[PDB]
Amino acid sequence: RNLRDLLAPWVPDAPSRALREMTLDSRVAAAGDLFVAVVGHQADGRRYIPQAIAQGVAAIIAEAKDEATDGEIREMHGVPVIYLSQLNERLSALAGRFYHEPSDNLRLVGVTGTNGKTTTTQLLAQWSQLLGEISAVMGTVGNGLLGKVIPGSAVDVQHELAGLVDQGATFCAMEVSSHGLVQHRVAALKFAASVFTNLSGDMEHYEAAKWLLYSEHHCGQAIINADDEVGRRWLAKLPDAVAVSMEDHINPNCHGRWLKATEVNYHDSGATIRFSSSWGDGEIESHLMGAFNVSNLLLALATLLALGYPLADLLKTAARLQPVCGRMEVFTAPGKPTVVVDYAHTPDALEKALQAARLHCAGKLWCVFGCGGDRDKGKRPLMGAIAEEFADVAVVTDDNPRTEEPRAIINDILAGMLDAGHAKVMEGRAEAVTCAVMQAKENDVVLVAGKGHEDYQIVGNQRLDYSDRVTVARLLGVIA
Ligand SMILES: c1cc(-c2noc(C3CCCCC3)n2)ccn1
Repeated sequence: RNLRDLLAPWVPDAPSRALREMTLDSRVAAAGDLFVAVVGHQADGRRYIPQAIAQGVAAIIAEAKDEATDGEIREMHGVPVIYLSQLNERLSALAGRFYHEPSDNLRLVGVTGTNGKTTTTQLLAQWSQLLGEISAVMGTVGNGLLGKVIPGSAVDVQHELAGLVDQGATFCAMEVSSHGLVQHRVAALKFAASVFTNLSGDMEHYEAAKWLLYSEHHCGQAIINADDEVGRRWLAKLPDAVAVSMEDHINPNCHGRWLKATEVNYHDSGATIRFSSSWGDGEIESHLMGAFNVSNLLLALATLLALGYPLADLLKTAARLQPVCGRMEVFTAPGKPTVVVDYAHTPDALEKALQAARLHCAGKLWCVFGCGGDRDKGKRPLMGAIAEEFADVAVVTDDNPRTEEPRAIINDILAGMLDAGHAKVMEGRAEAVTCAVMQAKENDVVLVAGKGHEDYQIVGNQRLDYSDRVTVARLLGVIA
């Protein structure tokens, strides 16, 4: 790592200087480091150049705006200070070159959209690893090789992807936030593929701004959900993009690449997905629950087919795809009710989780849930009303009551129902889960909402050992 080589594409006469790490933060800038002095909202890092220098950085690259000409080389206290115009726009490319272009040294798939990025990225990482990749994720749950995810600037993005390349990753599925894209945080990444899940003359400006942004990126293969109105508008303008549909939105007149679910059977342990595609037809046994997870899986499949992974190998490994832990996570047992563990802890998330569960439910849908104590009370009646409408049996119990009188929380929930008398109340969460699971019929579905992956019940100040997954697994005669 050398200032001269680093800047060779832009500043021909930059001085030779060994460089350790690249940092935007003058406070951690250490001996031998490259300090990058950027102007943001309020903040001007050029202010902290003297401090960086005094802490012994080998060199500084700085915003040229109002101070200098693009590629102007100064020298302060023996330290080279090189000025660049539009540093925020160019920071991805600078960090890419610094970290040896990590997106050129693995297959990077970007996933964008309002919902399904976490699931779609986890399915991409899992499926590619089943076919022999060493796969990683970068996103909301964190960064890391599959199974070792550790819970943000253009520099941090390149540095983290370099770290994954260093650990042997050959494939990375990356959640791309709308805000990340607009702030040029992935501006110089070589995406092998770009996946659109869904969105939500204003619409004219919004679209113009996004089209310009994406015209500037290396998107690779575009994989677009054609069931989304905005998805279709972009497929209209991208003849090489892959159309993915589970609601009959493939227009065969276009002769583009396509993949569509022809029929879906939502059953007690998953979904049987029959599909047709320009690669061939097939049937997948998904162990994931709900319509949105069919969409997410079909997007992962279309992407991997577009990248050249053979259909027969993808079909052969589909049954090993797993849910995101505690996200619509199914537990089934010989002649026991189907039980789904989901983290849903808001009115909207509860409604979606119940609507998803219902598709798989031939009998009665049960909803076991509560609301957190010493937190906003507003959601309590709203989650009551949702459980009453979208389930057949509401079991209201405790969920981290903390210092709040547990029954007061249950009262607030019941107050949102038309017929509170129809709700089952049971305190002890473990007892309420047992009550549902032991009373439910064989073709009933019990949704245990609010905790998902969390392994604790906060009663008072005590963080007690408790897992919904473990309680459910133990009651069904299976292993969490
Ligand atoms: C050339 C290419 C592009 C482009 N390619 O794909 C995308 C998006 C599609 C949805 C998935 C996210 C990327 N935009 C835009 C303008 N000019």
